[PDB]
Amino acid sequence: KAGLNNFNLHTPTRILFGKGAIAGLREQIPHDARVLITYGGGSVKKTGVLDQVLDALKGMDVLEFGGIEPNPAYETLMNAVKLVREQKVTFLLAVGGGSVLDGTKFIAAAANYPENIDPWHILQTGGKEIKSAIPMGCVLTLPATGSESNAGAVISRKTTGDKQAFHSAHVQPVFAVLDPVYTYTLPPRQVANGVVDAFVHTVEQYVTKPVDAKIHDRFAEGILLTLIEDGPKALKEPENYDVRANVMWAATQALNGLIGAGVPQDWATHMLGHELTAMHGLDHAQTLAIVLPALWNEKRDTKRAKLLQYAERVWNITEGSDDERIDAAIAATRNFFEQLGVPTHLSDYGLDGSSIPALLKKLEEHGMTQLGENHDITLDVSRRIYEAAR
Amino acid sequence: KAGLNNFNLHTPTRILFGKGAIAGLREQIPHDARVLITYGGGSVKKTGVLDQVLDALKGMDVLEFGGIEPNPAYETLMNAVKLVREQKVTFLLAVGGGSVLDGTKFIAAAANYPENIDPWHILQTGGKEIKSAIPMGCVLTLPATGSESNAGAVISRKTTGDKQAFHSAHVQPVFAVLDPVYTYTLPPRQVANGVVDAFVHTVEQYVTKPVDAKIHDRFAEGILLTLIEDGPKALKEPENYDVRANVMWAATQALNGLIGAGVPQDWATHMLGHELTAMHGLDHAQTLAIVLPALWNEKRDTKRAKLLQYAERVWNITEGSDDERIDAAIAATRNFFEQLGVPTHLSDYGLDGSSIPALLKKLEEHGMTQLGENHDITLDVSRRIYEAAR
Ligand SMILES: NC(=O)C1=CN([C@@H]2O[C@H](COP(=O)(O)OP(=O)(O)OC[C@H]3O[C@@H](n4cnc5c(N)ncnc54)[C@H](OP(=O)(O)O)[C@@H]3O)[C@@H](O)[C@H]2O)[C@@H](O)[C@@H](O)C1
Ligand SMILES: NC(=O)C1=CN([C@@H]2O[C@H](COP(=O)(O)OP(=O)(O)OC[C@H]3O[C@@H](n4cnc5c(N)ncnc54)[C@H](OP(=O)(O)O)[C@@H]3O)[C@@H](O)[C@H]2O)[C@@H](O)[C@@H](O)C1
Ligand SMILES: [Zn+2]
Repeated sequence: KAGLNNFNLHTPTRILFGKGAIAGLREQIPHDARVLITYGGGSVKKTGVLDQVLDALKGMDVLEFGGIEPNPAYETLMNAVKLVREQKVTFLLAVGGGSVLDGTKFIAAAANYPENIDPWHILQTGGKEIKSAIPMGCVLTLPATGSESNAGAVISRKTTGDKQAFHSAHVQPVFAVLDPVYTYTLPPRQVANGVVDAFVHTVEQYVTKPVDAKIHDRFAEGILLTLIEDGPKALKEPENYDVRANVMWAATQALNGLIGAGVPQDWATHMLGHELTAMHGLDHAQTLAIVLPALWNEKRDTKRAKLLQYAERVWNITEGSDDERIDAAIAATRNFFEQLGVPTHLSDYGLDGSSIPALLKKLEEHGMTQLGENHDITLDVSRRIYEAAR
Repeated sequence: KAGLNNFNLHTPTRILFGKGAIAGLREQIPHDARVLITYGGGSVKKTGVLDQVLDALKGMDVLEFGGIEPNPAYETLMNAVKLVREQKVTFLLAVGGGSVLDGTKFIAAAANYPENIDPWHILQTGGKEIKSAIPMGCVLTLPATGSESNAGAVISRKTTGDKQAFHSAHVQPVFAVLDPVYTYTLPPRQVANGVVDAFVHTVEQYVTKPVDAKIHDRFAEGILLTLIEDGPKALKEPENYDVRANVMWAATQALNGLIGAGVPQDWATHMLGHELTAMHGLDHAQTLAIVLPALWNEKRDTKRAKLLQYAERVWNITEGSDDERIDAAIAATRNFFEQLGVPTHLSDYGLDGSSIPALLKKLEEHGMTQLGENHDITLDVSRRIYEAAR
């Protein structure tokens, strides 16, 4: 096994966790700040969560911007960038799921970006030239992405069919309110999506090259084990507080930097999946459920050791040849996704694979030609993975 | 099974981890600052670490203060506090173990304390009235306490036989340099002490009362499993980087706030142990190895469920009655400490238990009369625990 690489870990986001944790929200925002509350397509109005937020900040200088959609659009967000500049917003409060949080991270950085440069430049450069951003916090209504306490975001330009990520410490939220009760109203589709996303985030940082990082491994395995136990329960028992709190906390811990610090990371499943969302409109987690089992089969030898550890530690699979244990672990993973209600073949979404050449052209356009922890997933390999996922 | 309590988790310490991670040190400290490098009895001069730190901060306005011995003494630290006030120090850099870091946390707070109040008041109030402190960073040479990325400190006043803790967010280090290579020089005694302290920190937050916090449980179990595997290897292979890296990271993750957030915590072993260090001079971890097995036997009824989970998850103990399993778990724990070279009976250290009445007087003086997660360890229970530890 290889060793940990040197790392620099900073996890500054203050977490306010639990039932009624919104009581601590007002405290976190500077009293003289001009706050823009961002939110999504309207679920927060129906549930009363937006009203709770507005009441927490009663008397403060508050504006609202609604309409940030799943796979948040540059086209949507430029409206808020204009508003933020013209109204001199000095603090952003994101209320919703990962799309709302990510859209708000983009607004935060875009507002301070050089005036004469199209802020889509952030996505073309992965956020490396971001020098500052408007501070933000969040109230998370959907556990999936860990965006509440990480420095990443995924923004789409819908006109041209691009879905790309950026990263910058400047868009790391100052705080996050995590109240499991706010997740009770999630449609099961989204509950399942969130369990899958947290699961896949974990394996992107854990089912990789073997490194003797025992805490990282145990923590990753712990998240996976918890999602397998309580994920399905969150569908059967939607208002079980303990179950929903376990899922919410698992999703946070899957991508705040801790389990990936100094260890090789894959992300190929994510990169391949992004193109499926961009071209075909599939939910982010749906694309991962399709790509992951096909990718793991294709990459079963570079990933042999960690697939075998995963098989044993997460699924209690120990018997047979390495090939048999890996087949069984992949099958168990596919079944887990399917049983959550997340199908794992392109044909389940009415896609026959004729779009694969077009997806590869988009991968190439986006510089996704040497994917994976070994930088060995070329366009011919990506073609084979997509083909296997039909 | 009970539920998670609401919590407020903030872990702001930047971690610079790995071989030669001191190359990131200079960047962290403000150029304009007047830095006081604090250190211990002299090992840092002998090894070469203090020179690496001075080399890293070459040209900057630095001062030095050595002499902070294990169980950092109020008398010594007040000499540092006077130096900090006279020289207008604006930043502290602790280079050493937990005693050095903790002593520096006290210097940081006591220096800003009201001039006409004895800053030992900090320990009388547990740090509750601390309004500010001089910012600090650290370079850790001994993994044990997790003090590098927590807001706690334990100071001794040798004059009056006191060893007491304070807590304040103001003494949380801005950064911590964690280079496993610096731990290679640790005497076996201190390697063992660190493994034990990390182990006990974890069980203080985990072997309590059953709460359905699955991530907390898996993470705590993960630290414990890792310390059992690689702790003995750190003695046998002192220069094995991967092994030393696993132990160092485990100790960090054992007390940064993560695994204890919203869950019941015990700390009774620590409170009873502090009085053994103050009275008899035992290393902190030696006092924990003595007290823990005795306390668990005494509290086997209230701790039943988590002792059984501990037994299964950490020691693979599944067969037999509940009492047989608990006995085997306690026995396994005791053996583990002993095989690290840390005896678990007072008589192993030449203490016959005649000091127990005097220990109870000190516990009473310090308000340690209703200890444990159920606040039910009274002085007569503490007597019973000490007596069983003979
Ligand atoms: N920042 C990051 O590090 C990452 C972000 N990712 C990105 O995150 C986005 C997905 O975020 P999610 O949190 O999964 O979901 P969305 O925010 O899109 O929301 C999905 C739907 O759920 C609904 N919803 C959210 N909270 C609800 C509530 N409690 N009650 C009822 N409905 C609720 C939303 O409905 P509304 O828009 O009406 O609010 C939305 O349709 C995708 O765009 C994905 O690419 C991922 O790529 C991830 O891998 C990495
Ligand atoms: N801040 C906190 O959260 C807590 C701190 N605790 C407190 O922490 C203190 C113990 O700290 P540790 O890190 O275990 O050890 P110390 O700092 O006292 O040092 C012990 C000896 O180790 C030696 N040492 C440290 N780094 C070395 C190196 N790498 N090479 C060779 N020798 C080295 C030290 O020798 P020197 O003084 O010459 O430097 C010391 O004698 C005790 O006073 C304890 O009460 C604990 O109570 C803990 O439970 C919680
Ligand atoms: Zn301790």
